[PDB]
Amino acid sequence: PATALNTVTAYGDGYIEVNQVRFSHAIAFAPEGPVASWPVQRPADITASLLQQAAGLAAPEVLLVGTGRRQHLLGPEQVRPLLAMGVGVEAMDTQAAARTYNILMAEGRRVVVALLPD
Repeated sequence: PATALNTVTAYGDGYIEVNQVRFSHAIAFAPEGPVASWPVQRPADITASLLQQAAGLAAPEVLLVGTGRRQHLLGPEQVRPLLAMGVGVEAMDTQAAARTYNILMAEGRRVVVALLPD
């Protein structure tokens, strides 16, 4: 029916609050579904394999990637498979990723977000 959507509630130094619950480990999620844990810890150990599993939960317009405190450029070997699927990815510091997610979500776009906290 009218399923409630996942919403980034607050952002903090060292945490993202989703649906009023704090997370201090990396997570990934779409508007619908659970807020899943994402096996990453440094923008350095981010792999296309990891990006696809995050996006792999529901085909999505954009995969937002929060690389933590500051933006971290993702390379061709990270991002190509996804484009190979017409999925566009955007890396940016985490507080912006979270905030950009709420927006893309509010205007009803098919969006997934992956975030490394702190």
